[PDB]
Amino acid sequence: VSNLTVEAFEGIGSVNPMLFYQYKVTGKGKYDNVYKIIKSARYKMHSKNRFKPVFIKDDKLYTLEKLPDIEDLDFANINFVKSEVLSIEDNMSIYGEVVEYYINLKLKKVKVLGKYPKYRINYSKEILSNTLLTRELKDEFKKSNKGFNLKRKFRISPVVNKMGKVILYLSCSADFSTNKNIYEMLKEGLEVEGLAVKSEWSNISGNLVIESVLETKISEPTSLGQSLIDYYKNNNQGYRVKDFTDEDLNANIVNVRGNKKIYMYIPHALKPIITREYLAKNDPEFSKEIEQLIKMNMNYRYETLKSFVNDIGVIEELNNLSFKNKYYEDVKLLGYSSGKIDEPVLMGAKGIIKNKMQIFSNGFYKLPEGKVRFGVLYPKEFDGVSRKAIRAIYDFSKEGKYHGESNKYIAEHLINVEFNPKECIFEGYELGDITEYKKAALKLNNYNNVDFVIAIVPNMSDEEIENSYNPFKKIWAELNLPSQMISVKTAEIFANSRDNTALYYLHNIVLGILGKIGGIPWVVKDMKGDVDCFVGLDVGTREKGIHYPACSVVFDKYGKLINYYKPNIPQNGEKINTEILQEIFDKVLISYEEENGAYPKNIVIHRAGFSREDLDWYENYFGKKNIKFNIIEVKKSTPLKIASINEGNITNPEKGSYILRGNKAYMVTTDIKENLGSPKPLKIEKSYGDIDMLTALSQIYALTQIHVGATKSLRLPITTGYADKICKAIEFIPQGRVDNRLFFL
Amino acid sequence: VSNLTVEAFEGIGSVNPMLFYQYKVTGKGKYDNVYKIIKSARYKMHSKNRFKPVFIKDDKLYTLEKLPDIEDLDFANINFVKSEVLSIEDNMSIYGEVVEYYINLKLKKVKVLGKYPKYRINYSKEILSNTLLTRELKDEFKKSNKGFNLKRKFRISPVVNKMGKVILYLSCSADFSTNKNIYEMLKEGLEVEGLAVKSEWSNISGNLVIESVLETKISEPTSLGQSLIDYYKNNNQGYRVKDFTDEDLNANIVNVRGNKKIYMYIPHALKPIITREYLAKNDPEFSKEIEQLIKMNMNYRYETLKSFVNDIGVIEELNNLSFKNKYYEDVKLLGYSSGKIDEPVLMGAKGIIKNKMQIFSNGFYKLPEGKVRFGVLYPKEFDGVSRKAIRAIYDFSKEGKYHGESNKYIAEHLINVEFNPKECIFEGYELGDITEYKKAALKLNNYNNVDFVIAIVPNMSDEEIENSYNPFKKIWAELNLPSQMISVKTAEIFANSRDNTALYYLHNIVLGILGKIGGIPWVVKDMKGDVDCFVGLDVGTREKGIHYPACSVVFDKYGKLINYYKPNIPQNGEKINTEILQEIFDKVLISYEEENGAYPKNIVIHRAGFSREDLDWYENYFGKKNIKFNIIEVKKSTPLKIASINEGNITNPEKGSYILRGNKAYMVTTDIKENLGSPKPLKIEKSYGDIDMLTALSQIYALTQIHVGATKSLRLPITTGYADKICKAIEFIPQGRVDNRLFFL
DNA sequence: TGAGGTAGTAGGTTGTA
DNA sequence: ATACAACCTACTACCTCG
DNA sequence: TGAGGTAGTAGGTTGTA
DNA sequence: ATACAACCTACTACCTCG
Ligand SMILES: [Mn+2]
Ligand SMILES: [Mn+2]
Ligand SMILES: [Mn+2]
Ligand SMILES: [Mn+2]
Repeated sequence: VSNLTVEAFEGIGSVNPMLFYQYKVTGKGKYDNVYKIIKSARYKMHSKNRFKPVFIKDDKLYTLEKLPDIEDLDFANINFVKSEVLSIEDNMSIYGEVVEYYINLKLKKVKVLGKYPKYRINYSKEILSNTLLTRELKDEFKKSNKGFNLKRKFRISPVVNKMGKVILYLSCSADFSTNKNIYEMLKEGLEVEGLAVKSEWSNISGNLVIESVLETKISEPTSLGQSLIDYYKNNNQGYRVKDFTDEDLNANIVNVRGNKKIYMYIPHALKPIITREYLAKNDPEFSKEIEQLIKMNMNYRYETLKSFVNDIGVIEELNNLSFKNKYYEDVKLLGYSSGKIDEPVLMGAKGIIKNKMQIFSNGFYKLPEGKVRFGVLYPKEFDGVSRKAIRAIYDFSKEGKYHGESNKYIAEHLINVEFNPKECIFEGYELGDITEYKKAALKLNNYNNVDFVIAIVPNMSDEEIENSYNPFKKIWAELNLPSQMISVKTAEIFANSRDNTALYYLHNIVLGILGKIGGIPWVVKDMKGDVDCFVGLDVGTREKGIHYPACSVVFDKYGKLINYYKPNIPQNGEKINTEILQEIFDKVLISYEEENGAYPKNIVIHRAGFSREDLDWYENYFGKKNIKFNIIEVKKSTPLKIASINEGNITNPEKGSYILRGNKAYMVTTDIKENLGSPKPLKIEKSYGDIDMLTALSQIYALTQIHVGATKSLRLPITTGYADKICKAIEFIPQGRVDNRLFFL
Repeated sequence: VSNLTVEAFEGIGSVNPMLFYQYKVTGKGKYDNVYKIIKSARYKMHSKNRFKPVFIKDDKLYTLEKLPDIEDLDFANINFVKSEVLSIEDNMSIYGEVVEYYINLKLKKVKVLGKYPKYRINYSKEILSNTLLTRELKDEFKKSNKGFNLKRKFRISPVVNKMGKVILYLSCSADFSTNKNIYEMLKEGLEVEGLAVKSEWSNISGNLVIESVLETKISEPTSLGQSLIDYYKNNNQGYRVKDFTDEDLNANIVNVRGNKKIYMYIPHALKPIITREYLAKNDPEFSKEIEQLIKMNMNYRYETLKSFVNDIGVIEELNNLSFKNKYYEDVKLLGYSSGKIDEPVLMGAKGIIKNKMQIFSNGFYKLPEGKVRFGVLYPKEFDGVSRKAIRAIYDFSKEGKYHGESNKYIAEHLINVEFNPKECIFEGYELGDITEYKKAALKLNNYNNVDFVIAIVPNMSDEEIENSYNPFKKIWAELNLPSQMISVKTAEIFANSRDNTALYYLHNIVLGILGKIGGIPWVVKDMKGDVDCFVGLDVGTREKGIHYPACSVVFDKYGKLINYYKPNIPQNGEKINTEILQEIFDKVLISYEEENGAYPKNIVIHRAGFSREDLDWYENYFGKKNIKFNIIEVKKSTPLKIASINEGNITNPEKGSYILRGNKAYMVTTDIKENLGSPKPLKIEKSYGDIDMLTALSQIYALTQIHVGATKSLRLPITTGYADKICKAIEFIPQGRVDNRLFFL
């Protein structure tokens, strides 16, 4: 079969134990906690010792050769203690830091083209490479002609076993930067009005946007009583303004909004942020050029990390440590266990389907009851476009028709739609002011001949005249009428296109219309393992000090939604309080009792991220009710990527392919072919449970393959995925009594 | 008439300009901002100069005699600059700080009983007095026999005019403290299990509760590797443990929960917090003894501040400055303007009412439509008590009956209640687990013969077997059935009492039942001034990092509710974002358009607290729609209190009595007689508007006198008051479509 | 949580820079 | 890191309401 | 916002103490 | 005051779907 591996390189040769020099930090300042200063003390005494290696075990610093203990620092009185030879088996992290330091020190000495420093080292886990390995396996710089710079960003994280052998886990990424700040942009005469900027001179994390470009020079005395050059010389920062020429002093003051007040910052400091939007807006030839370099399949990631490890070479400071240039043949040698999960078979109307595409030729599993009356808002410029769009939607849904042609892929009467254009309402709304949009939606609900809305909003792009999605969905949220919004572009593709691209869009629209009115298109034949209900959980942070309420979806064992609950109070942080947990799981058990007459004997809780809560509360609440339960953390953001092997040819893994060790497991949920990127697998780990992980992974991969919003599978299981979508549609909840209508989809 | 005054004393004699010594602070540390350190530098160099006066103008410190500039401080390099004589007219705040410093320095020198320091000075605006002036005008200490200490807390805030005369604004308050920490409590053998505590040795603001009392001595080496006495000697705090005897070292370690981890703190540090609960639980004779001393009418506040000013006496450091012992005869001499607002006449069913009590003999203004069917949950122990309670409620509401006796204060058919005990449901619920309460409420709504619930919850006091109010109101919130909850105590008073106290309780219950089903009991005849709709606004902070959503009520000009809106997203801080403002005022204008066919030509916005928002957004939004608007900040917490004068006899003012200067005005909204406390007036100020303040105060006092939840007036206007109650009932909003049913009441 | 007011305790948010 | 000033909030007593 | 995946950028929360 | 580590979120490109 196709064995699996991760982005890891076995180190030939082992790390011998080294002579360490142990240091001591005490809280000399007005504080006394060494733990609030210990990493900063490491950084300061590391940089002040010509970047010689400085380590951290819990309070004891370590160096590899002799450094004088420093009393010059105001906050930390670092002192020598002893010299010793620490064993590996108690100090895994320290020897890992040793290996990644010596990798950083070998990669500073590596030059490309004989002239240029290849890797930008800051002696950390991150190694920026100034040049990239291309698809054609040639080290070439990628700079735009507008100075935009692409850099291949590496994160090393080596692991040393108890014996001393080294396993180097790599992860490669891209980076956007530029060598041109606002000073060279105004020297080029470019307009920076309204750009977001990142001031390179301060570590202040925040989003700064330019207000204007003042006519005042940076050397002239400003509104603060002094010039900005004098302002930086007063702040012990005259070194930044020391090398300024007269032409540098002719610079225009660029005032910048800084989330509390208009700052006045000089343009030699402010590098413009390189968003993907910014690359697309300013150099779209370069921006579309690098989609083969940013999005990487497993073969090109293996080639990039192969070039990286060949750049490392032998490390003579660790007993001639040299890494292999190949991945592992199998992760059983790494301690993982691998496999492919069987595909979850689905049910439609008249039986099993061999993919998600056959269901419009088969019919949906659970119809809703009763007629649904379309009633559509449309912008007044886009009349015939909207009419042809709803014509295509009604042809697909009710009449089984496509372009006026009956089609063998589609059965008649998919949804019992009562839409007659002679009797329906096509309310037209002026694009413009927001209260006109809200009055337009209330004007559509001023009639009783509508049960569903297919309102045409303008595009979510095109920042001009105001979008209608948010006011429409807020009003239809208050009125409890479900609605499937369509952008103008999709309406124009329904009107104008003659290909099956409109068939794809119409598939996803009709699945949305079905899911919003309570229908269920397809269900699982048999879920694997002993389970009665799946419960999702997620708490998302929208902005600073914001937390989305702990939205929890509840599924049955066949995967259809039972109940979702949003607590009306916002909670403190992404740990859930026990009051909110009690309310959520009371809704869980009462909803499953309402649909099936008993408490569920087995719960699998998928928590999106960290299950930070009291496990004792869960033990209490499901021990007083005799419920076995499982908490399986589904985690999205993971730098680990999974590969495949067929006679050594590294390629992207199939959907449903996984790796497993103990109580954590990574699983590829989506089939992405080459020239589109790598599969970004989930991190799935069990914080508490008594089920084996093969069952929990089969359950999660089954809850990925039953996303009822699209003909293609969701990466997330729809437990955490639908919790995430309720967190996105957090202001769009239907006001009236909570149903199984998947409004958020 | 009865003139008005505030708690202010005119200073006989004026402050001459003084010779100031000006200092300079620079950011010597790793920061450079003087503004983040300037007050701490003032405090440090004030305490290090034997508490000689140290002032703050924006960055320039001032002293009154010569102090050597200090370089010993690590963070601030304070330096002498110059000696000068500053004028008062540019330095109001500095001479105010001078006057309050010399008041602190005179009051340190004042002894009571010839022996004891009367006032506990920390050289600030707060002056704790160790003794109290009693009701009988005798300076007597108030200590419990359990060591609980009552202290009369004074806040001085003198104001100097441009000429130099001093006006001393006083405010007196009470204080709870004790001289007995956990060490003397365990020496007395008292149980401290579960108490909240305030550790006196750290400035860390947080709520600490005791877990247990360990058998480990504080001198024995603890779980941290060292003893706690060694832990405090390592933290430069051996002075706190220096004077410990052997008996002090026999102390038991009292571990304490500290919101992240169990701290281990020694009992000589932890003073127990003196809540009013704690005084009531431990010394209820003392706790009920001091309700004449804490709650102060205006006469006793005038006597207490008279004793305070007589304790100040002459100040020879300010040209023999001496204060008067009397208030002002009128606040026109202070620059305010006073008066009493006319009482807003009300409408019932058959005409005007002369108070709120006549409406049950008159009938309500707006009935609801259709029968309301009571259906009641009751705890199973309290069957006949609940039956007699609902009997009294149904007798009052439908039959006009009281104790089986028709009464001239009550007209028949107050609410069209269809409650027949032979046909209704009395569902009984077991006191206990919370999901049983939720299943009990869903079991009551399993029938369709109920439109309103009068469920009997257990008491909100009595921490034992779990309360039912929160699960009941959450379930009836989801199901959109309004419900008037009644505690067991009020049910027992309905069952057992024969007096008119049950008539009072039944008044407020029937007003609640009317308000929850959409009825409006009484409305204003004519609101004063040009106004079409009142809009409330409030954003409350529940806990750390929590913000209640920006709940906004909308009233008409007659005061009945139109619409309330809760944005489903929680916002960042108690400033409202412009997105949320646009959504709120779109609901405002569309709701008033739905009820009256046009946009309102005049809006008076009552914002609870600070109108921190973009005034430019309001100018934009109501200039593009041709709406004059007013933002009148209604502010609750105010230390200022208002008095009255009748031949010098100071007494509490009537409700609707106000003082006014410019764009801020204080107004007494409630008539509180003597022996019950002082009226706590609103602070009402106009951040933007074009109405005179007499009109806005008449509007606010009219919106206090039409609270439809009680027979006695609300202190707040019900704009900010009902916004506050929706913030309290933030998880109790009815799920279904938002109506004018005042659910929160 | 009959309703509301006074009164404490604790704890935040925001401005003022 | 810091700190008062106005403002808030919650929780518990007490007290009263023809 | 047809739907979803990859990919960047920025920015938080929480633990680990 | 501090800082990385795993985790998140939002917003914009690109790309593809019988
Ligand atoms: Mn999330
Ligand atoms: Mn959708
Ligand atoms: Mn509030
Ligand atoms: Mn109530």
